Amino acid sequence: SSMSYSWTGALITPCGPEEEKLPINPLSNSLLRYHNKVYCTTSKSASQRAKKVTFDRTQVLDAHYDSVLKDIKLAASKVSARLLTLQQACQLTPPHSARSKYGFGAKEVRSLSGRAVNHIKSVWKDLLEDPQTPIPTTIMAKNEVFCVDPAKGGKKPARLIVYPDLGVRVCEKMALYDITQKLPQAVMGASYGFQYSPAQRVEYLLKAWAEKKDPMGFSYDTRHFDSTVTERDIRTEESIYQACSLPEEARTAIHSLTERLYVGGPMFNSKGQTCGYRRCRASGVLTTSMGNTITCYVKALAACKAAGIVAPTMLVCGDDLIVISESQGTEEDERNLRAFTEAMTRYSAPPGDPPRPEYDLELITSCSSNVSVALGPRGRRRYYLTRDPTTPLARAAWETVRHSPINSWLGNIIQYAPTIWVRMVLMTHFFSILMVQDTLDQNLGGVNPLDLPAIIERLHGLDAFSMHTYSHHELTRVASALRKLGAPPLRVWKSRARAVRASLISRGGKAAVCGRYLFNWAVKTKLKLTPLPEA
RNA sequence: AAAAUUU
RNA sequence: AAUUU
Ligand SMILES: O=c1ccn([C@@H]2O[C@H](COP(=O)(O)OP(=O)(O)O)[C@@H](O)[C@H]2O)c(=O)[nH]1
Ligand SMILES: [Cl-]
Ligand SMILES: [Mn+2]
Ligand SMILES: [Mn+2]
Ligand SMILES: [Mn+2]
Repeated sequence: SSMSYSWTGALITPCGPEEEKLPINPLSNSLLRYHNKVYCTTSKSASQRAKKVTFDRTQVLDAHYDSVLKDIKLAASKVSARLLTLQQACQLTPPHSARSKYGFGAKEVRSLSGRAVNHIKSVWKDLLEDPQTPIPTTIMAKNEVFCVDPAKGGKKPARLIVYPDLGVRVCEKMALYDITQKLPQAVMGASYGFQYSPAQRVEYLLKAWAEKKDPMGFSYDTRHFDSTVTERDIRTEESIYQACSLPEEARTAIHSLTERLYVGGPMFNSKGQTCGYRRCRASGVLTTSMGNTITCYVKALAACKAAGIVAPTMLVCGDDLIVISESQGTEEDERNLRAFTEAMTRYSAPPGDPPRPEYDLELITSCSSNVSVALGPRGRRRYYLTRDPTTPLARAAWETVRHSPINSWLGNIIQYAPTIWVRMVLMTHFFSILMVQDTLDQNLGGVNPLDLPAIIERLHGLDAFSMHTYSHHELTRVASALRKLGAPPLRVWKSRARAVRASLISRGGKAAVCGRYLFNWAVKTKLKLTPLPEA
């Protein structure tokens, strides 16, 4: 019945023009050679994304959906949730949040400038008084960097972002923020994935696996999830929110937001033209993450029940999930997963790639990552989290006038410190760069290069400095990703590391600690690395 | 654009 | 600031 979008035919315009790489990338031209493969999704491509996400939905539910939905409300009603003062909501606005059409921005909101505060009052008033007038939204293309993949057609089209004015964003927070803090955890218990560290994800997955007599695992992701969310789904989202204890004022605000913003509305391009109208999720509203996660969880747990998945243990994160079950034999497991997929398709959550049962934990990817294993210092197995390095390395080579990638290097160094690709490739390059700039002291994104050993120890354990015998998959994928981006192969990084190491060590102080801990993989006669006072 | 995690 | 959805 319902179309996800309709389109005036107006363009989707740039929200301030999007930069190009330059003829020389001085920071990353020793990391990799193939800069032609590293691109940023543009608003030109937004047209192409639109064609792909505009489609007719035909939700069809059943006793399994209905039953799960029920149970989910009996959970919701254990939650009491309060309004947020206009001022508290203002304060949660991010520092660079896109300015309001009504002549103020985030500095003002966050500083409680009085003009902003009045306007926000008036907006919230209008929410309370008017429960139907569609609220206008701006549509825009997201800019993100990837490596071209000629297998999957060259360049991905830009994702679509659709969001209301800043005044409305604050009001959303007033009504719903507290819910976002309580509801998901309440409804989903241990399945609520955003509650966990990568280390907890990893132990959760291993505990789930260990608990089964004979475990089977799989993952699912919905294609264009936001466009698959139905008017009805959203209303059902509302109905889940209202199940909690609420100020009568929240309810009205919520109901109003739901009907005027969340189920749909007109879309305007950055130049003010009418662009289209929308009858699905606007990714950009405060409820995007909580909505996606909850809704995905309803459908999935219904679909498990439809398909006979035995003793399922879920982990949900937006439209991304993993179920670890008791295998019923491969012949049946295959059948049930076809069933799972049919059910999810009937609920309007169709998959990108149809899923497949797996019986080895390394072969399950979700949220662009997976668990792997290597051997630690004493020879014991150590499971950790990793991913294809393609995108991180691509992003590591995104240098423009407005943007430096050094922060990305650090970000990935920390989050993925135990990975063979961070330790051999990013660390080496990162350190090599700063030593030469002579800016080890320098703080980046408020972190200090010379703290890393500590920071890494606090986060991944001391084993992250002694891991070896990485898996075939992991070696294969890293080798292959470096080849793809024209980077030196690992043998070369072994050399560069050893140089960086000696150079770091000669400098003494915290530098030599970094040299000694971070790069012990590089040397033939290892060292006796001991815990670090700080972590 | 929003949230979560990391810091 | 980083990453993810
Ligand atoms: O930068 C992002 C990426 C994803 N999402 C939301 O998370 C959903 C699932 O993300 P995925 O990575 O699976 O992309 P999609 O399924 O939309 O193609 C999207 O549809 C969005 O609604 C978002 O709000 N912002
Ligand atoms: Cl060990
Ligand atoms: Mn998806
Ligand atoms: Mn209502
Ligand atoms: Mn996804």
